[PDB]
Amino acid sequence: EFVPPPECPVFEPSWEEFTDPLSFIGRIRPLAEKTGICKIRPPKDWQPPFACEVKSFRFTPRVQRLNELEAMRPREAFGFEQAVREYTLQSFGEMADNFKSDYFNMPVHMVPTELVEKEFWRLVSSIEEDVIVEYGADISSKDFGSGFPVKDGRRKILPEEEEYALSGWNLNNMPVLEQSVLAHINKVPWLYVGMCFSSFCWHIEDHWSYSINYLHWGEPKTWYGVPSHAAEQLEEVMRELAPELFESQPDLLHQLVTIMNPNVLMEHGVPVYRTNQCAGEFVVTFPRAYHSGFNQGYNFAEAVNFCT
Ligand SMILES: O=C(O)c1ccnc2cc([C@@H](OCC3CCC(F)(F)CC3)c3ccccc3Cl)[nH]c12
Ligand SMILES: [Mn+2]
Repeated sequence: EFVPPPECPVFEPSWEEFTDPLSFIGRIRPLAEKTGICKIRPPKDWQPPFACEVKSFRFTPRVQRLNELEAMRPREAFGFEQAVREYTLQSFGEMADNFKSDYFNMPVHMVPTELVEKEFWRLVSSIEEDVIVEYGADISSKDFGSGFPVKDGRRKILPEEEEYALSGWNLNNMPVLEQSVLAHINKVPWLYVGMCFSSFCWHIEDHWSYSINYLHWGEPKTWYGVPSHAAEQLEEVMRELAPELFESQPDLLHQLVTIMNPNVLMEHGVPVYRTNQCAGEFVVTFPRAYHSGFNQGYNFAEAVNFCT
């Protein structure tokens, strides 16, 4: 069965340390950059309201066949394996909980995180079982608003919520402009509505950028991370073991479909760290830190790349 990687570092900054995100990330860097990813729990009283326009929030999630790589005799009428469905936030969550509770035959919050993890990686490599889920991924915060309150005049902000619209940990307030000469001669957060087994495969950010990720609410998001000093070793393991049909593809295109069990990387000398990102917690990925993961259940996340 799947062997869980060691836990990545978790930081619980004081109110004084929480005053500056870039300053705090710079101070934890000597440890966190050696693990690729880290988790940051804000102070207990720091609780931002959910500011998405929930009434009109509608989306068509992408279909994810967990064993699509392992399944590579073509199936009859391949390409039409799933009917397309549009959801609201409510109807997607009702579908999400029904799937997980039917799959494990128990209430969604009673399923151990270790069990969903072991089942996810078994299904990914299983040919005898075709599990298909949906992921509301890469939803632009410009469509229905950010999960954080923002002072843009498009939605009401209560006085007790103004501190969160101005907070440096509001992902809409992270610095995103990279310095360059072209910037003298010449990005918003993305949203992720997850369900059980919805996943994102191994990748690094464009320009080897940092990324910060916040889980607004819902069941945990399980992460795996690799430190940047082992980036070449992971890419070598990919070249050796990933499907040879995709071997010559550029990294940007390869990264779309590169799922790999973390135990395979660990067996080949790649250090891997895990964490369960719970509601209200941050996850920071450092430059060129390969990361991947899946969702334990119905949740809502927001992510953006930032510059230092
Ligand atoms: O789902 C999450 O919580 C989550 C957390 C952290 N990182 C990611 C990345 C993604 C998606 O990739 C978006 C692009 C953006 C442009 C890029 F940065 F150049 C590459 C990645 C994706 C990647 C493969 C398979 C499914 C999905 Cl949805 N989801 C993430
Ligand atoms: Mn990412």
